[PDB]
Amino acid sequence: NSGTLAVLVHGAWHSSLHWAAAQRGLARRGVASIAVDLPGHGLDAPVPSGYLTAGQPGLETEKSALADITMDDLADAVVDALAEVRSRFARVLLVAHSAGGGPASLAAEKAPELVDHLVYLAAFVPAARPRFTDYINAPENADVVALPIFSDPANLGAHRLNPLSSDAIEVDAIRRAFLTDMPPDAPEGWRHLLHPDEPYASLSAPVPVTPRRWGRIPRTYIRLDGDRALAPTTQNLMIAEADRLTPDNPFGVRSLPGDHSPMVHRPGELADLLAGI
Amino acid sequence: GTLAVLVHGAWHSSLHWAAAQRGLARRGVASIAVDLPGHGLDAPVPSGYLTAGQPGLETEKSALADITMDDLADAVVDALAEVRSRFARVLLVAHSAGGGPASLAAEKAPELVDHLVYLAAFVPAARPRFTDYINAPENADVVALPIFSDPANLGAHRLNPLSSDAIEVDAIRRAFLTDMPPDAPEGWRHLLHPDEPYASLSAPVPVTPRRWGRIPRTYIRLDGDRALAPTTQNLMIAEADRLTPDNPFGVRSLPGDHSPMVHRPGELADLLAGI
Repeated sequence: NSGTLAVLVHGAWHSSLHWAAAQRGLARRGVASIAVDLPGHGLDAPVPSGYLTAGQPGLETEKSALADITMDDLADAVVDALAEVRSRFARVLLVAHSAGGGPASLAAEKAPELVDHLVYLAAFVPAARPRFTDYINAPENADVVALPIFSDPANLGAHRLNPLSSDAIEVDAIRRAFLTDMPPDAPEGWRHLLHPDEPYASLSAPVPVTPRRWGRIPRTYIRLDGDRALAPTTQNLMIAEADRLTPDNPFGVRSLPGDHSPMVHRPGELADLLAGI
Repeated sequence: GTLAVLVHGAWHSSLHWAAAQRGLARRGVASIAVDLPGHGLDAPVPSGYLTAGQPGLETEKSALADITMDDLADAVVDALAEVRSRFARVLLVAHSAGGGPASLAAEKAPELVDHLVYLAAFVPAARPRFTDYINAPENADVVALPIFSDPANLGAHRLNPLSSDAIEVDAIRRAFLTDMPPDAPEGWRHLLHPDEPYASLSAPVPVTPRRWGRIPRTYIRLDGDRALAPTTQNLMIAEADRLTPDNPFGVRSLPGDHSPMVHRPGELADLLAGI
């Protein structure tokens, strides 16, 4: 693991900060790691003009500043990060979580030489269906906790969530979807560490990958069996459908118990898993 | 085989190092960022912090009231102990109030640090409390932070970047992010934490010249700092060097504001990689 680097790509509404504890776990095994902040996430992220204002005026109608972000912009940010570290490490592992699988996969398609192994952590695999919504709305995913995404995401230019809502039922839906295994008396800092706007392209734009570029990279899926945001059945569906398109290079399959956020609630064993890939 | 362990400052978290971490990887320097107790995803919020009008924010006792300076330092030691056998060279980089816990951690376990970097950070060698330097005459020129009154009774030094008073919010911006472009996004406002543990700025940090004082160390002064005066940074350097005449500070510099890992992450990473 002396020359292995894990490039971590966060999921929708999250950022690089959610990987922090898992990065500590990886270092404990001598695995260096960096976390990419996709456009619209991290310290650079915007918020709607009323998101931090009492009453939250205009939140349901204001157009998002992320409306013009394309799927290629998200992938090219991953390509840029992979390109900056390629000459420094012999083995580069691309680790994507949830919606990050789109941009990570397209980056591996654009530049397969920059990626030595793909790791999908309950993430979107665009091999068989190019849009994440193609799986989110599939019958296998009907039993997940329905996220309170704002109506008409195409017009806002983003899939909008409101963890700062005064509606405790609304906030509790986000809580149960992402952080199901959270202790009953846990701190509430996570509420203002999420970003409200996820670019429309992230969940709704097609991600075209081919079996002769993306499909030849060694890859592993990590299924989260207690996932209430993306059903384990949907995760198995993505593994089976993608494998049928690359029969000579099938998915490696690992498994963890618990909710959609093992980097938060199981960072130690997630790092141990990643170091074993 | 070099690992940089990054300790954030007050009201911040590991998140703010992200751009500098990517810059360090460019140069082949691995890095992790520690989240001190009460920061990051572990951070609590007052019950009214996210409520319209923020009721009770001025009086509610903090959940961080019982965190001691030893708790903050022991978290740094625990992080340093996990990576010691995996890297030949461990750089402990502290920013601002992070210098307190990082220095006490280095004093508790000197074999876990090969070099200390103080990035406009508190150096407790000559004065054990950060307020000994914050309230020094050399620091009178900083942008006054709108910290809530009576931090001892609250159990925290409280900041309110979510305040409806634009002047209050702008004072936080002018102190930490003076060089912010004119039309920058607002995300930074909700990525700060309101409560900094009372011990962070007020508790004494005891280090000795034969433990902490023997570790190679560097200070990175920020010349356009409006949160911690550059004069205060030079004073900390000089006063600390008198107590360790055999091991004086290495002194480097960066222009710009108090947040170089936000506004100058490239040159900051070039500096750290060259240490």
